[PDB]
Amino acid sequence: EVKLLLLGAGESGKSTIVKQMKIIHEAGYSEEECKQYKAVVYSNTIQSIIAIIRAMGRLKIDFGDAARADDARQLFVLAGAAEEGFMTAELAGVIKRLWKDSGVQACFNRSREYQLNDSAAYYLNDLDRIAQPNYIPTQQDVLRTRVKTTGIVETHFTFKDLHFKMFDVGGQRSERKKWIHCFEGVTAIIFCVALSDYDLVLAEDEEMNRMHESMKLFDSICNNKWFTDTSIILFLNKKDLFEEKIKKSPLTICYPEYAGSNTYEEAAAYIQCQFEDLNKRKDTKEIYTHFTCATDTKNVQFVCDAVTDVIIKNNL
Ligand SMILES: Nc1nc2c(ncn2[C@@H]2O[C@H](COP(=O)(O)OP(=O)(O)OP(O)(O)=S)[C@@H](O)[C@H]2O)c(=O)[nH]1
Ligand SMILES: [Mg+2]
Repeated sequence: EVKLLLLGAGESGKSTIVKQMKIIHEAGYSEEECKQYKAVVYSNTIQSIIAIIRAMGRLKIDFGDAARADDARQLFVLAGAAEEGFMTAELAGVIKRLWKDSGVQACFNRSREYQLNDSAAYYLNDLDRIAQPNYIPTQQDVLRTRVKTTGIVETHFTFKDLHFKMFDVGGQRSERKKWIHCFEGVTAIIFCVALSDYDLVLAEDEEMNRMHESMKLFDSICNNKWFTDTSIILFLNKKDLFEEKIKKSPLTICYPEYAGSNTYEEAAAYIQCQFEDLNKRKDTKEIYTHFTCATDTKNVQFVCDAVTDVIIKNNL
């Protein structure tokens, strides 16, 4: 019996790690299970293009082509279907024309100035596939869905002759009061951090830098004496998004004193050191840090294989 608890701020990747355990250890999502995520995929897609369209109003960005204004009108006329798990060719055409517009793209590339699902581009770039008749979400489509977690999710799987119970909680501010309900009998905490959060602000609070929020939570959890004997695993997640972002968005937005280059290795290491330095007991408390892409099954499989070996050695 091994109890794993996933913790971290909102949208850090916790529930995506959960989905990966099903894919890796329990043979993935069945066809009926994938069909259940169809409405979620469509809902995320519609919400993402709408979120960009909303931002254009706030940021005063015009459509590149004036013909798009009528498409934008038709979007809201037809959007109701997607929410119910249906995607007509007509709605798909509207979204596709909107997504390709240079004004919409300009707004998309300023997404740090508002709140946009990380999977927006993933779904929007794949419209021809997901709009097809009898579309059934792939494992990756399922991995890419976003639903804010409320309450506590408990999942089971077997791995290396061990029976794992994995607990997942919401990370947004409204849900943090529920974390304590999960504090008993924890073998290991997997604390997830979105590396790409460094230039974002909280959905709950536009004045709070997302990564500063994550640091405060990690500081709180890592140094809590209740967890002295609980293995602390740190997943620096969304490394794929971070790799792309670091090229174009200065890390100094988050850490004014960062003097390294705009490249993956130096910046990733610097963030790791920022979190690890929050550990007030470096000689007596180890943090097991891994860089992850939670949507990437192979990456998660090898990482969690390494993590599991640590957990076995240190708690068994
Ligand atoms: N590209 C990419 N997307 C990721 C990665 N990790 C998670 N995501 C995506 O980010 C979104 C949020 O991840 P999710 O697992 O729901 O966060 P959470 O920690 O559970 O969020 P919450 O329930 O506390 S609000 C999901 O759409 C998921 O597919 C990643 O490493 N790379
Ligand atoms: Mg979640």
